[PDB]
Amino acid sequence: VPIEKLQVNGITMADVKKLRESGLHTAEAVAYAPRKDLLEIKGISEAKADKLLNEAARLVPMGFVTAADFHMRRSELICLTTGSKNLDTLLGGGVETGSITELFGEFRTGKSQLCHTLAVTCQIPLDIGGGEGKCLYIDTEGTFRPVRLVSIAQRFGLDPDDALNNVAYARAYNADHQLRLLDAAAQMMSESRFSLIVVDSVMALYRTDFSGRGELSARQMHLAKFMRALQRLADQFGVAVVVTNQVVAQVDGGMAFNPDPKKPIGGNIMAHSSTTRLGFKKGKGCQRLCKVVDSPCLPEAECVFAIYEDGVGDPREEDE
Amino acid sequence: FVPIEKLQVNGITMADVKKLRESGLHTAEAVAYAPRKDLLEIKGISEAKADKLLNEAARLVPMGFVTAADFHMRRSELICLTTGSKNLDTLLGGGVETGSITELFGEFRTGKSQLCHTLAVTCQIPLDIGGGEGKCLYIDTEGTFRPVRLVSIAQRFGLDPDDALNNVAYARAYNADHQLRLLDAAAQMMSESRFSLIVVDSVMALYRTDFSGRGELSARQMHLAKFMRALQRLADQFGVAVVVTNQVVAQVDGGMAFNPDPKKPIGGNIMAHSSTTRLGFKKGKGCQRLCKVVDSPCLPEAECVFAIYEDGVGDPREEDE
Amino acid sequence: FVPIEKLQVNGITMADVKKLRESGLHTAEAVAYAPRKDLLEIKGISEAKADKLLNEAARLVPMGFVTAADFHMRRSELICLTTGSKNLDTLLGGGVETGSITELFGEFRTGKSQLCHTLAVTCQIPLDIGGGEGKCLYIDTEGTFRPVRLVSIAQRFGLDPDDALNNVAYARAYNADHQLRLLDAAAQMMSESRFSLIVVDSVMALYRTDFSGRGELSARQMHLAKFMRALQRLADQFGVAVVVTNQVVAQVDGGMAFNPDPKKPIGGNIMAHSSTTRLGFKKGKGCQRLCKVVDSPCLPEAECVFAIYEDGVGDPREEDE
Amino acid sequence: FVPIEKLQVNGITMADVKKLRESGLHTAEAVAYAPRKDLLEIKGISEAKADKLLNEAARLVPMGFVTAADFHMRRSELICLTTGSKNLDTLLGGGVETGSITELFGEFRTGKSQLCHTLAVTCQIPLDIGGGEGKCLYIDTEGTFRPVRLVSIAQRFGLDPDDALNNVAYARAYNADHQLRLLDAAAQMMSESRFSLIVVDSVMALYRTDFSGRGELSARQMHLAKFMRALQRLADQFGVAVVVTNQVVAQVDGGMAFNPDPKKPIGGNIMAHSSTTRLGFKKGKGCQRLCKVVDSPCLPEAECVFAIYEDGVGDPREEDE
Amino acid sequence: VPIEKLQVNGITMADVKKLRESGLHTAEAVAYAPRKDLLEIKGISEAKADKLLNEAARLVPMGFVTAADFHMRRSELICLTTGSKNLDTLLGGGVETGSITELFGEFRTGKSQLCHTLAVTCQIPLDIGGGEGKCLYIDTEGTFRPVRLVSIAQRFGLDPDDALNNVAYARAYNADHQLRLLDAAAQMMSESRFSLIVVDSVMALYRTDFSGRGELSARQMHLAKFMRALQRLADQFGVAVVVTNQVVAQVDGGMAFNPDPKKPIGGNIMAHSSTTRLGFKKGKGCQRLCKVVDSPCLPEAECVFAIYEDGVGDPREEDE
Amino acid sequence: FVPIEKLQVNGITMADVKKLRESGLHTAEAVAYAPRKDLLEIKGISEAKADKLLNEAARLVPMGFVTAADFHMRRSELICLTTGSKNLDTLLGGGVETGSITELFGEFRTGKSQLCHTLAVTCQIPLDIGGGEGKCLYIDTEGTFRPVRLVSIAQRFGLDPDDALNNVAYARAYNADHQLRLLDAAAQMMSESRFSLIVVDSVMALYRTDFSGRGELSARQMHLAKFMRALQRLADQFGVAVVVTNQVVAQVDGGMAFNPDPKKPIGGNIMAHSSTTRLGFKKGKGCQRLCKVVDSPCLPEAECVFAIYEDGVGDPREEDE
DNA sequence: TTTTTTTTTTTTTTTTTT
Ligand SMILES: Nc1ncnc2c1ncn2[C@@H]1O[C@H](COP(=O)(O)OP(=O)(O)OP(=O)(O)O)[C@@H](O)[C@H]1O
Ligand SMILES: Nc1ncnc2c1ncn2[C@@H]1O[C@H](COP(=O)(O)OP(=O)(O)OP(=O)(O)O)[C@@H](O)[C@H]1O
Ligand SMILES: Nc1ncnc2c1ncn2[C@@H]1O[C@H](COP(=O)(O)OP(=O)(O)OP(=O)(O)O)[C@@H](O)[C@H]1O
Ligand SMILES: [Mg+2]
Ligand SMILES: [Mg+2]
Ligand SMILES: [Mg+2]
Ligand SMILES: [Mg+2]
Ligand SMILES: [Mg+2]
Ligand SMILES: [Mg+2]
Ligand SMILES: [Mg+2]
Ligand SMILES: [Mg+2]
Ligand SMILES: [Mg+2]
Ligand SMILES: [Mg+2]
Ligand SMILES: [Mg+2]
Ligand SMILES: [Mg+2]
Repeated sequence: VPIEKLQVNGITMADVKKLRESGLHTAEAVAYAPRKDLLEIKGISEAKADKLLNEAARLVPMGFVTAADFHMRRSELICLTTGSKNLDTLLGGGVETGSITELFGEFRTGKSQLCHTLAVTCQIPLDIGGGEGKCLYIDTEGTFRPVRLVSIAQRFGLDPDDALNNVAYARAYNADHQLRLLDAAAQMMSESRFSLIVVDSVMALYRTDFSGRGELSARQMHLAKFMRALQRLADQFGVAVVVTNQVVAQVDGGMAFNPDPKKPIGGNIMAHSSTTRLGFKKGKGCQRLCKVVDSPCLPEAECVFAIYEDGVGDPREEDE
Repeated sequence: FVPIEKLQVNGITMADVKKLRESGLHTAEAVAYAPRKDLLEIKGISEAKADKLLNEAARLVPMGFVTAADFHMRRSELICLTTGSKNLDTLLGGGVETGSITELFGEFRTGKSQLCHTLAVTCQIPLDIGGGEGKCLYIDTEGTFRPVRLVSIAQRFGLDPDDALNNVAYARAYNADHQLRLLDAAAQMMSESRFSLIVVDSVMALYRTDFSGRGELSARQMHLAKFMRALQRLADQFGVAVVVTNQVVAQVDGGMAFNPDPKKPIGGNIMAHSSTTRLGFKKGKGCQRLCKVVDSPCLPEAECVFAIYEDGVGDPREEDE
Repeated sequence: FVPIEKLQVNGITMADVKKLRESGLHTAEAVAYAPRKDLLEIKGISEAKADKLLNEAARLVPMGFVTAADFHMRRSELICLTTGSKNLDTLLGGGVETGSITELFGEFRTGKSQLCHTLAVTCQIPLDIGGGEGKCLYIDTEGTFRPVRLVSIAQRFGLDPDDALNNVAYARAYNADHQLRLLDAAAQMMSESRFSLIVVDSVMALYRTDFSGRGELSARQMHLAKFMRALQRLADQFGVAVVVTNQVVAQVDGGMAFNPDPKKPIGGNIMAHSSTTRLGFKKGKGCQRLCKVVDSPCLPEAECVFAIYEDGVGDPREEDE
Repeated sequence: FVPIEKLQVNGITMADVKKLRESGLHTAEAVAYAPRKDLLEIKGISEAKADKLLNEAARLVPMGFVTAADFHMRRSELICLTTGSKNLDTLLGGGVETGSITELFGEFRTGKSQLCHTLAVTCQIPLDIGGGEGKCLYIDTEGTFRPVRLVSIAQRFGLDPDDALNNVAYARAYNADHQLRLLDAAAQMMSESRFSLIVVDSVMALYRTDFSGRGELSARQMHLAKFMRALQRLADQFGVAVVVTNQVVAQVDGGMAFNPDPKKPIGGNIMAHSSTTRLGFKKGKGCQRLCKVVDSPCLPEAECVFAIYEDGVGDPREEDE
Repeated sequence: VPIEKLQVNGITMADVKKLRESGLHTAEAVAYAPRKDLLEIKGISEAKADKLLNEAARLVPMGFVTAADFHMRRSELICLTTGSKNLDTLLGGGVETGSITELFGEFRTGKSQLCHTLAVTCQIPLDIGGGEGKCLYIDTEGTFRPVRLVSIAQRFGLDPDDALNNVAYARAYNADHQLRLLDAAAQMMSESRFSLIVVDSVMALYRTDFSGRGELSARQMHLAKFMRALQRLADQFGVAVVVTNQVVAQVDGGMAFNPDPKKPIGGNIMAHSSTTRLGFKKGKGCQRLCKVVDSPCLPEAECVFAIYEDGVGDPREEDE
Repeated sequence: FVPIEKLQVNGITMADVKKLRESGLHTAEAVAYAPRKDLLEIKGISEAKADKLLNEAARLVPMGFVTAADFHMRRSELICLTTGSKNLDTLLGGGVETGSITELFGEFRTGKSQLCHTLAVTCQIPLDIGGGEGKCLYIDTEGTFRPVRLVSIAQRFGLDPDDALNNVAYARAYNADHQLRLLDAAAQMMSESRFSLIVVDSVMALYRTDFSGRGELSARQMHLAKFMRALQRLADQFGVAVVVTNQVVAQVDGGMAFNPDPKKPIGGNIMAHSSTTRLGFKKGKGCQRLCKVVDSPCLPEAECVFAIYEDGVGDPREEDE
C-alpha cells in the first residue's frame, strides 16, 4: 500500500515527505512503526502522529483474523525456487517470501551461490517458482559475482541484460552503512516491485565493527535493529529475505554431544530473528548438504544439492 | 465470567458501559480489578460514578477473603490444557493450568512455538481428553505462526481442519504498542465468545528492538509490566490459560560459573515475577526436547523429555530412544 | 580513488584531515567506509564534525545502490595480475583479481612465497601483458623475503632489476600488533603513490605464537578479523590486489577420514570467510606444484599444475613431464 | 644490534631495563619485536610505560617500510658461514645464512651433528675465509656434543684448539621447558659478547618424550612454535645463523607412492614453516653423505654430495669416489 | 647429589618421599624433570614445584658453560674396558659412561657376551679400565647367565662371590614392567654406587607387547619414554648404558647399495636415542666383527674380536 | 608356580579369576607377566581392577631386582633334562635346560623328532637320572609323531609303556591360528598337573604354508613372535623345558660362500632371537648324527656325535665307528 | 537489564625366501 494514501484528515504532503525521509515509505511502514518512533521524527506532533497511526490502521488491517483466513492467505504466498528440486522439497516449495531465511555455514558451502541462484530466480515467471520481481542484493564481503547471475539466467532463459538490470546491488562497508542501506531499499521498493532481499553476509561487518565483550551488547542491539528493519521490509513488501551467516568452531568441549563444532554467528539475536535457518555442509566435490535447523513448519530434515556453473541444481548421477 | 452489562443498575446508564468497553474494560471482573484511578482516567465518568461502579462490581464479583479449603476446592475443578505429551502433562501436573501465565523460555528450535500450536489445537478438544472446549487466541510477534501445524495437530486429535482453524483467532503484533493494544481486542472478543487459551509468541521480541539502550530500559520494563498486568487481568476475567514464549540471552559474565547453562530468559525481574510458571526448553537428540520447570508455586523443579513430530508435540518414540 | 584532500568543505578544516590521516584514514574512501563510532574514537572529532565528514564522504564516494549491470561492467575492466603461468591464469580466470583478498594456503615448499614474489614482479609490468603498472607492497612475517627472486623474475619479464627492486616496498612484521600497524603505513604510502599489490606472507605466522592457549584464542581471532578487515578496506580503497599466504594444520581428528587431505589452513573461520579466493597448494614431482581453488565466489573448484623455476612461477615444461 | 641500555630515555629508569633483562629481553630489538601484551606481562611495567618503550624502540630500531633495493643491498653484505665443504657452500649459495633458521633433518649418522660442529668451528675463523668472527652457542639435547670434534676441526682450520673451545658456549637441555629457558641465557650472553651461530641439536628430541599422545600434541606444537619464534627473534636481534637439527620418522601411511623417501622430518607444520631453510641428509657410500635442499625461499631444490672426515665436514675425496 | 638436599626453603620430607615414590631419587632427576612431570605428582602444588625447580637448578648446574670445561669433564670421564684391546681401540678407550651404547646385530654375534664382560669389568679397578661400581643387568630375553660372569671374574681376578653380589639382576616380562624396572634401578643407584646399566634386549618385549600397524605409534612412544628414562639415568648417575637391539632383515631390495640386509629394531627412535651404535657380525669361529654405525666422535671403522670361555677378548693367533 | 586362585584378595572375585582363565591366563605368574594393555582388553575387567590384579601378582610373584648370586643359586637348582646321550648331555652342560626355549634345527631325518620323542620319555624318569618327573606336552604339526618310539624309549629307560604313553599330552596343530590357540589349552592343562616339557615339532612348518608372499611375511613373523612369546611365558610360568624343532632352507645366494653350510632355519630373526638355545643337526655316517650349538648364552660353540637307535637317542657305539 | 566468542594439532616401522 502506497504511503501517499495517508494524505487525509489534515495530513499534508510535508508530513508524508518527512516520513519518507525517515525511512518509512509505505502505509505498512507507518502502521508497524511504534508511536515513539513517529514522535522521534522531527516536525511531527503527538496528535498528528496519532491520526497517522489511525489512518494506517484503517488502511492496513492491524486487528485479529481467523486462522483459516491466514492459512488461505499463506496458501497464495509466493515461494521462490532455489534451482534444486531436492532443496525445494526440503523447504516445502522453496524460499518463502515475507519471512527471513538464514543460510549459515562454513566457506564454499554454496550460501553465496544459492543467493545468486535466488537472485536470478526471483525474476522468472511465477509458474516456474519465480517471483516476477527485481532482486535487491546487499553485499558485505565483496563476494558478489555478476558472471554467476549471467550463467544462471542463461540456465533459466532470462536475458542477461534484463537479469543484471533487475538486480539491485549495494556494497556495505560498515554496520552503520549496512543498516542505512535498508532505508534506500525501502525507497526503491516503494517505486518498483521487488521480490527478494539478500544480505551476504549480515554478521561479517558486525564481527569487526564491534570488538570485545564490552561492545558485544551494542553489537547485538544493532543486529536486532537490523533484522527488525529486515522483518518490517518483508512484511511491507512481501519480499523473501535471505541472509547468510558465518560460523565459528565451538571451542568449549563440554557439549561433546554435538557432532558439529560450528555454530552460526549473531547468537540468540540472529537465532530468534531468523524465521528459517538452513545449515550448509560440504559434500563430495560439488555436493552440498543443507539441513533445516530452525523452521516453524518445516521438519528438521537434510537434503543434498550441488553447485554447477549454471547455479545451484540437483546432484547429478555422474556426481554420485 | 460476569458480563459488564449487568452493571447497568442503580442509575448506571448504557453510555457508561459503552465508555468502559471503549476503554478496554469488557467484563464486570475487569471493572472490579480495575483501580479507581484507572476508572477516573476514563472520560465521562465522575468520582461518584466510578465508586458506584466499583461497589457494583464488588457485589457482583467477589473480592473479599475466602478460606483456603474453598480456594482448593475451586482449583480442583480448574481446567488444565493437555500439551499432547504424557511426560509434559505429568511434569506440569495435568497440563497447562488455566487462569495463570505460563512462560516457555528456551533456545531456538526448542519447541516453544510447536508447543504453543499444540496447545492452540488442544484448547478446542473436549474436556474429557484434557481440552478446554474454547477458541484459541494466538498473538504472534515473530511472524512464525503456521496454520499447517494446526491442521496437522487437528488431524492427530481428530478435530476438523476448518473447525480448528476457524476457532483460532490470529493477530500479528508489529510493535510493543500494537502488542499491548491487541489485548483490548482480545478482551472484546472474549466478552462475546468463550475462549480457552492466550498465546503471545513472543512477548520480548518486539520489546528488544522497540526500546534500545540503557536509557530506554526503564520504559521497556514499565511497558512489559503493563502488558503482563493486562494479561493477568485477562486470565483472571476469562479463566483462560495464558502461554507466553520468551527468547534467551547468553549471560556474558562468568561469575555464576555454578550454572552449567549460560542462557537466561529475557525481561529480567519483571519477566521472572510476572510469570506464574516458567518452563526452560532445551534440545535433545533428534526431535527430542528437554523441558525443565524453573519457577512454579506448586510444581517441583524437575525435567522431562518430550519430542516434536509432524502431528505435533508428543512423547518421544521408542525408535527415537 | 578519491584523495582525502577533497574533504576540506562545509566547515571541515585541514587539521581535521590531519587527525584523520594520523588515525590511519588516508583517503575519502577510507573515511566513507569507516563507521561513525570509529570516527568518534579519533581525538579532536566531535559528533557533528564526524556526521558531516560522513555526509561529505558519501557524497564523494558512491555508497548507494547500483544496478548489477553497472557492477558487471565495472568488474569487466577490473585489472587481473598474471601469475606467470598460463595454467594458473586460466584457473583464476585471468590471474589474481585486484580489489579482493586472494589466499594461498599450503604446506612448506609449495611455492606460496615464490608465487608472491612472481606477483610482486608482475604487478609492475604493463597492463597489456597482465600487469598492474603499480608498485608492490610486500609484508613479510617469516623472514623469507628474497629480493634475488625478484631480480630473477624481473629479468624474466624484461623489467629493469634496479627499477623492479625500487618499486617493491618491503616491511617485516615481528609481532601481530606490528603487522596490523604496518597497514596504516601501507595506506599512507598508497595515498601518495600507485600500488597494485599487497602481500602478507604470512598472515597467521605471527598470531600462532603471539597468542597461545585456548583462552587466548578469542583475542587472536578478533585481532585476525580486524587485520583482514583492514586489508579488505585497503583493497576497496585503492583497488589493490591483496595476496595472503597461510600455513596449514594437520587435522588430528581421524574420525572424519572421508577427506583424504589431513591438512587444513590456519585462522579457522575468520581467515576462511575473510579471504575472497582460497587456493590450496600441494607439491608435485620435483618443481611441479598443484593449485586447487578451494573457495571462490565465481571460479569453479578446479586443480591445475604449475612449476617453480629459477625465473619465477611458470608453466611446466615437457622435459619435467 | 642496538643495546637495551639505549632505552634509558624519556623517563625510563634503570629498574625498567633491569626488569626487561630479567624477562628475557636484552636488546632494543628484543623490546621492539615483542608485542605490547608481552611487555604488559612483565611485573612493574605500566601500559603507558609499555607504550613509551615501544615508541623508543621503534625510534631506535627501524620498523617501517623499506624499498626492496635497500633490503637487497643489506642482504648482499650478510655473512654466510662456510660449512667446510665447497659442494655444500655452492648448494647453499655461499654457506649457512646468518639471521635465518637453517634446519638439518635426516636419518641418523647422516652428519647433522658433525656439520653443526664444523659450523661451530668455522663461525670463529675470519670472514674472508667464510667465517663469522664470533662465538658459537651450542644447545645440545641428545648429549651428542663432542669437543674432540671441535678440536680436530679447529686444527684443520688453523684455530687454536684452546681458543676454539673457549669461544663455544655449550649448554645441554634436559627438558623442553629447560630447552626454551636456555634461550633467555643465550640472549643474555649474546648481548654481552659477539656471537655468530646458534645450534639446537636437536630441537624435537626432547619434545618426543616430554609430550606424549595426541592429547598433549597441541601443547607440544604450541611450545615448539614458541621456541622457534624465540629462535627467530634471536636471529633477528643478533644477526646470527640459527642451525637446528631435526630427527625424522618413517611415515607409516604409504598411500602416496610419489615420494621415494619414507622418512619425513619431525615437528609437523610448525617446524616445516618455522625453518627458513630445510636440508635433508642421507648417507652415501662410506663417509660420503647426501644433502638436499627441501625448502628454501631462494635456493633451488638440488642435491650435493659431501663427506664426514676426522677433521670435519668436507668435500668427498677422489680416492673415495 | 642426593635428593635429600632439596629439603630446604620449606620443602618437607613428605615432598621428597612423594618424589621418590614417583621415580625421582636424585636432585638431578628433579632438575631434569619438566614442569608438567612434577605437576603430575600428587601432593605437589604449582608454587611447590617451581620452588623445587629453583632449588634443583641451584644444586645442579643447568646454565651455559664453555666448551673447554666440558672437554675437561669428558677427559676426566670414565670409560669401561670391554676386555678386548681391539674393541677398546675402536671405541676410543672402551664403553663411554653417561651415554647410551647400542649393540645391534644378528644372533650369536656376542651382544649378550659383551654385556656380561662389561658387567664384570664395571667392578674391576679404574686403572685397568674398570668402573669400580655395581652392575645393573636388565634381561628381557632370559639369556642372562651368571656362569659367564663367574668365568670372566676368574679371567679378571675378581672374587666370584663378590662379582655376583655386585650385579643387580631383574628380568622384564613386559614393556610396562621393563619401564617400571627403571624406577627401582634409580632407587638402587641413589643408595649405592653403580657404573653400568644393561638392557638385553630393549626391543624384544616391545615387538610382541605391541602388535600390528595400529599399535606401532604407541610402541614407539613407549620406547621413546624408555630411552628418555635411560638417558636420564645416565645423566644422573654417570653410568654407561649398554643396550642390545635385535635385527630384522629388510625386505626392500631396491636399496641394494647397502651390503647388509639386516637393520636394528626400533627404527628412528632407537637410531636417534642411542649415542653410539655398534653393528655385530660373526667372523671365523669364535671371532666377531664389530662396526661403529653411529657415533658423534668415533669414525666409522670395524674391528675383529672373539668370544672365549673367559669372556670377550681379542682374537688369538691360533684362530688366525 | 603360584596358582591363579591366590589372587582372590582385595575385592577380586571368582568372576575375575574365571575371565582370566578363559583369557589364557591360568597362573598368577601369567597375570604378572601380562602387560596392562593385555589385561585391559579382557572383557569385564576395569582399569582399577587390572591395576589391583597387577599389584597382587607383583606381591605374589617377585618382579623386583635381585642379586646375581641369588640368580646363580636358583639356576644351580634348575632342572636339566637328559637327552639319553652322554655326548649330547656334555655338549649341553647336563642336558636340555628347563625354563628356556631350546631350538633343534637341521636337515630332514637328522633326528629332531627322534630327539623330541626321547626328551618326551625322559621328562618322566626320576630326577636322579636326569629326568623331570613331569608330564610331557607334545604339539605335533607335521604329523610325524609316533607313539611306538615313546614305547621303545620307555622300555629302554624302564618306564611302564602305558604310563609313559598316558603321561604325554598330544595336540596336533592344523594351521597357525590353531597352533597358537593350543598354547592356551597347554597352560590350562599345566595349571592342573605338573608338566616338565613342551615340544612343538615343528614351529614353522605350518607358518610356511599358511602365510605366503612378501605381503604376508610381516604378519607371518609377527604371529611367530607372538607364538614364541607365549612359549617363553609358559616356560617362565611352569619352569618347563621348551624344545622346538625347525626345518632348514638352502641359501640360494652363493655370494656368502664363506659359510660352508648353505642351509639356514626358517623363521629368520624372530626364531633366531626367540630361541634361547639353537642346535644345528647334521646327518653323519650310518645312524650317527652331528649336533652343533649355534646359539647359546653360556654353552660354547662345539659339536658332538650322537646316533639314533630303536630304543631312542643314544651315544654311538664302537661297532658303529 | 544486557549479551557471545572462538581453533589446535602429528605420528610412526616392518620383515624372509629357496
Ligand atoms: N562458476 C562456478 N562454477 C562452479 N562452481 C562454482 C562456481 N563459482 C563458485 N563455485 C563453487 O562455489 C564455491 C563458493 O561458495 P560460495 O561463493 O557460495 O561461498 P560461501 O560458501 O557462502 O562462503 P564465504 O563465507 O567464503 O562467502 C566454490 O568453492 C565452488 O565449489
Ligand atoms: N512440521 C514439522 N514436523 C516436525 N518437526 C517440526 C515441524 N515444524 C517444526 N519442527 C521442529 O520444530 C523446530 C522449530 O521449533 P519451534 O518452531 O517451536 O521454535 P522455537 O523453539 O519456539 O523458536 P523461535 O524462537 O525461533 O520461534 C524445527 O527446528 C523442527 O525440529
Ligand atoms: N661359555 C662360552 N664359552 C665360549 N663361547 C661362548 C660361551 N657362551 C657363549 N659363547 C659364544 O657366544 C655365542 C652366543 O652369543 P650371545 O649369547 O652374546 O648372543 P647374542 O649375539 O647377543 O644373541 P641373542 O641375544 O639375539 O640370542 C655362542 O654362539 C658362542 O659362540
Ligand atoms: Mg559466501
Ligand atoms: Mg525460529
Ligand atoms: Mg517462537
Ligand atoms: Mg614461504
Ligand atoms: Mg569465499
Ligand atoms: Mg646428531
Ligand atoms: Mg620455507
Ligand atoms: Mg644374546
Ligand atoms: Mg647418534
Ligand atoms: Mg621325515
Ligand atoms: Mg620333525
Ligand atoms: Mg641366543
